[PDB]
Amino acid sequence: MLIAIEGVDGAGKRTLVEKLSGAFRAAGRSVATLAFPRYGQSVAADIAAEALHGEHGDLASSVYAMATLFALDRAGAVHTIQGLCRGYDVVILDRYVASNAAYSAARLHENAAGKAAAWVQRIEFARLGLPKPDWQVLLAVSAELAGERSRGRAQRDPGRARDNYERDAELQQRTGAVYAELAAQGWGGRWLVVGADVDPGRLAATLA
Amino acid sequence: MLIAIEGVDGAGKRTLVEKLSGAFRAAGRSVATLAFPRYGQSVAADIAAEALHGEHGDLASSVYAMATLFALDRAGAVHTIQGLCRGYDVVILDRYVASNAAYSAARLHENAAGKAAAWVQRIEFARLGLPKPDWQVLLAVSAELAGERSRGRAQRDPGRARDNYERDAELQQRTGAVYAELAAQGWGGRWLVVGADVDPGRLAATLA
Ligand SMILES: Cc1cn([C@H]2C[C@H](O)[C@@H](COP(=O)(O)OP(=O)(O)O)O2)c(=O)[nH]c1=O
Ligand SMILES: Cc1cn([C@H]2C[C@H](O)[C@@H](COP(=O)(O)OP(=O)(O)O)O2)c(=O)[nH]c1=O
Ligand SMILES: [Mg+2]
Ligand SMILES: [Mg+2]
Repeated sequence: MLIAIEGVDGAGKRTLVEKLSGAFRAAGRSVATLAFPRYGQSVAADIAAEALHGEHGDLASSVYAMATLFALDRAGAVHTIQGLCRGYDVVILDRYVASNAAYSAARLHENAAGKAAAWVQRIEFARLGLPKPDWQVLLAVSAELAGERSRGRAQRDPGRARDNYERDAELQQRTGAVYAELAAQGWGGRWLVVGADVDPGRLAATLA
Repeated sequence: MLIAIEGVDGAGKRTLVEKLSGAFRAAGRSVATLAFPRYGQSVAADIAAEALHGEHGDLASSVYAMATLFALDRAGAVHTIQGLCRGYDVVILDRYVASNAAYSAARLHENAAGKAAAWVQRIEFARLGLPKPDWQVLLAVSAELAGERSRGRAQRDPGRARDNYERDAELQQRTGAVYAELAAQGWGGRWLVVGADVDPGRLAATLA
């Protein structure tokens, strides 16, 4: 079973992945996890992050260039994802294809039924062959709270300074809205919308 | 021995690669060839070409995004290039790293001592580990003649319509100028500047 955890920056995805993995293991299922971007394992991922931190000229100014880099990162992980799914009962991803649809649409002020989301579908699922997730869990959080979390992280960790997207409050808001739309239409597969107070035990029961 | 053939669009590079390979083989040396972009073998290469033909939103509008895609294409060919060099006496490339420096600098109206060329050096040779060529041969041709060749190709081949770069006469001119500068400074290694009337036999003798 392939599960992807989605949400804006500072929504609490990493923590949910930890809690969910614990819940699945408590139920006797083997679990494997993978997070995108795969910094260090993909040149595309590293360049993307660096661009969001002010490097690489005009790269970050292009919505499709950034989306392409994240897609190329996932493209290189197809084998890994396929291998993990045939080796573990559950594979949980911290961000997946929907992140690209949500952020790209939001940067262009488009909705989930727009051009960017459709492009992501065509490129990542059809062309690159990335498997569609059995479940996509949207960790919906107030834009204000998520932004506060991102800022707090930068304050206590010199290695966690915010990037161009995280510093854009309006972008984060629009991204949360597109995510809600993607979930409602079942973009890429079935979705579940949860809050910061979701019970890991029952969530795992719903997914497993 | 690693040799890269460089020059603007329609300079006659493909033909020179053929003639040069023939000359080397006539001298008893084994020869292998590779052309960049590696269309069909790299998702990055294909997306780059498609972007230059009007697809993928705002991707082509970013100079660094395009350069990154071509660099990612070559990155995936490192093993191949290394394998070919230890298996053949001569390895000839139709375009290599210098193409990225020349076109990127030209799109930004920079010279060979500019920011873009230095970025290409840092990213492709140092970071990605691409081997520096023993020789880089610049097939210098009049901007007018090269442009005429590109146009003629599109006229007789429906599968060879010109792209965004080829349609930009001024860009092609500036690119030729940056190439001349790169050769004069020995950017990335030793260069040889030849014309359309260069003798394949003697050129091979100089290189081999
Ligand atoms: C994985 C992914 C991330 N992004 C965005 C969301 C984030 O702002 C940013 C990087 O992802 P994120 O997981 O936030 O990484 P970091 O720890 O570096 O903050 O890029 C996309 O636009 N598309 C994608 O496919
Ligand atoms: C290989 C390469 C090409 N280019 C440019 C030169 C050409 O205009 C274009 C594509 O290369 P080209 O060899 O002309 O391919 P095609 O047969 O599709 O015309 O992109 C770069 O800017 N950087 C690179 O590294
Ligand atoms: Mg982030
Ligand atoms: Mg061309």
